[PDB]
Amino acid sequence: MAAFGEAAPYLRKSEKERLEAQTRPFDLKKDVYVPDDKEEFVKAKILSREGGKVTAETEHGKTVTVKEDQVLQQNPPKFDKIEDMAMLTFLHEPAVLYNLKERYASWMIYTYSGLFCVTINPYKWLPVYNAEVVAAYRGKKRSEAPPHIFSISDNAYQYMLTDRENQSILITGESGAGKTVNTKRVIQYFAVIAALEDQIIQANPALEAFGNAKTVRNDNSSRFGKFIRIHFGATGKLASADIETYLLEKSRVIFQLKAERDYHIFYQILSNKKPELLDMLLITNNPYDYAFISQGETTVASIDDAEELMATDNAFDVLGFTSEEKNSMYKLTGAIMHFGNMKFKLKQREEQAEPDGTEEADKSAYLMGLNSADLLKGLCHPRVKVGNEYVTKGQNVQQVMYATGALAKAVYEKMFNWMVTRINTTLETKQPRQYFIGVLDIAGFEIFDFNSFEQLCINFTNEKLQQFFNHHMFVLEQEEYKKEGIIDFGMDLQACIDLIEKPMGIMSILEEECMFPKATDMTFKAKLYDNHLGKSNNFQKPRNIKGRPEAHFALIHYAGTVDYNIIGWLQKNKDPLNETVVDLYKKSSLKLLSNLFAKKGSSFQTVSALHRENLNKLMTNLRSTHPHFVRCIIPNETKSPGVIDNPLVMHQLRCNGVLEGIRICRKGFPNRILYGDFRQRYRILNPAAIPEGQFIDSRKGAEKLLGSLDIDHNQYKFGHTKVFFKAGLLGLLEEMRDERLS
Repeated sequence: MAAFGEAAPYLRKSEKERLEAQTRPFDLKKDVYVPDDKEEFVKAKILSREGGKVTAETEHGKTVTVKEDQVLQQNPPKFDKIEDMAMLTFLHEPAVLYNLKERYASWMIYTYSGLFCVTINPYKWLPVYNAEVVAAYRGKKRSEAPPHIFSISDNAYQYMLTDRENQSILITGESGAGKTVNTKRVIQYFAVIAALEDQIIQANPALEAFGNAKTVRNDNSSRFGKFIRIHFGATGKLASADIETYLLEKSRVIFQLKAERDYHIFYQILSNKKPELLDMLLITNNPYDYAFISQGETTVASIDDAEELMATDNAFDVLGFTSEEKNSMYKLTGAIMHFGNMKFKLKQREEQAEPDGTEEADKSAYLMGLNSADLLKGLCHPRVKVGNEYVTKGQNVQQVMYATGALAKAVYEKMFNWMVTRINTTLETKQPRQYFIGVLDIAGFEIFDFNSFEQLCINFTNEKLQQFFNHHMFVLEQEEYKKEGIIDFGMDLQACIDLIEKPMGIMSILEEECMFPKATDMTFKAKLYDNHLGKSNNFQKPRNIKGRPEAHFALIHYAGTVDYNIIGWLQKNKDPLNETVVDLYKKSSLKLLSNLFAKKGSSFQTVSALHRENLNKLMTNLRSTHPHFVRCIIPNETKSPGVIDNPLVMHQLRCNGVLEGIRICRKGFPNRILYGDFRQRYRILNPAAIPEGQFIDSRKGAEKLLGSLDIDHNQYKFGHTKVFFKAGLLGLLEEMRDERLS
């Protein structure tokens, strides 16, 4: 209830709408949720029952009969527009969809979903998210207060003060869904409860240009992860902040799908916004011309390349660095551009690929600062150290193309991590930094028609994050159930990670598949079918519906059956770091001298391997903290009023992992009702001859109730402070109460 503190009347939701919503006529014995084909879930009344086929009639109008297995049970109106979706007793997937769109009808932005804080995105002015309601959530807990990320930010600040532990906040959401507004909203609150906002808001647009590419859904789709630690003092005083970004996608730099784009910086220099870079970097003004920028899409609607450069020259004109590095970063990007155009023609009667067309790598060697001939000799003949004395190997045209892609993706990710440290030099102030309450952002677990290894690099990452959620829910639910005296849920996800992380798993089979002499992608699919078809329950053959182009294997993740396309994984998996060219990178007079300054994988380290190590390092960074999840979704394509398209919310219900934490709590008892709360409301179900009165102790006052409800012992579990019930009983507490209220 959001009175007492000057907040908006919808966030109250009491004495005007809730007390009349707890009595509206919705006969659940004749009202169900029917599955639509377009909305996919919508409320319907039923005229009469027939058994398996029920004659449904929805609010939009169809008199057809629908199978009983297709329709689902409908939530009561007393739990319609439910506040905490763990308190609801009929917790279907339309129990989040329909409740989210009708809480959107009252424009309830935030919503408790158990540990999740689900956030729809309407667009208006918000009186609630400013100072006088910071006064209405300072110290206010989860249960009594209405939903708010200043409330869970003050819970993270609360256990930050009390538990003496690094608290963390893992925002899951995509760009364009107000994600910059979401992160600004998170970091706005810590300065208020303190007694570098403009550096975060200034630091973001160049970050958006170096690391936020285009997937099919999002025209500024996130690829990497953010991790903004707002460092504190000893007793909760805001000290500083640092960022350390994870999982910048290498294959995104090199290999671009035609419905996808690269990172924006190359397109900015290809834009004619600044001509001095075009004279400076020897660029032919054309994205179609370059081999890196022609495998994908040149440009799409709703984005402008000169606006992207307008972001980067604003962030580059003023920040902590000097003016020469503004030239240097562009030197490295246009230095990446001239790599791939080199032919590397095979010698006659040999295998060693000699560049004879040496005009474009000459332009590269002018752009970097490397020598012209030494770069070509180093790419052509990599010299390695054996025992004491160096020997050279040859190469063929294929391995030198993987070298000239691998050095580019490596120098781009190390340049971007370097830039994260350079922004970190600005963002860090000399206050004593202790016990961060840092907030991570990451790309969403995204399911396209072209799930590739790029998509696997998103999917297994968010898979492991969801694995941290399942254990983290299980320890808390275990804590309340051991307080009350009443298989792990992470195992429900573990098998999929068992299919992906463990050796003789799909990432491992993809890694070792490269090592063979003549192993193509068809041989790789033949090997996956050899090792896992029927051997593991997750792995299954891909059904193709509705004319997908091609699907090669399917993994039933927590979002369900997700196909994949093998073709081209062996080319994009490789990262052979050519060592002598890294030596020439050290020798060149540029930033790179500072950038690129039992062994493992000198010639065979793959994108899957560094994904595995960076994800494990993010995990051991995250297992040392304490999470507080935030979800954030876009309404539809238009920044719009209430025209929310239910396929998008039903898809991001499963892609954010919200429906998982919805269904994990259902396997225990989610119906968490207090004894006197069971007597003030549901003693009406089957009372004695005397009304309530408060003359029996509420544990025995509910034992008097359950001793006459005709409910068996296996349905409920009795405790000490509360009593719990299985999902599917607090609608049974009203079907006979409406017989009492008939």
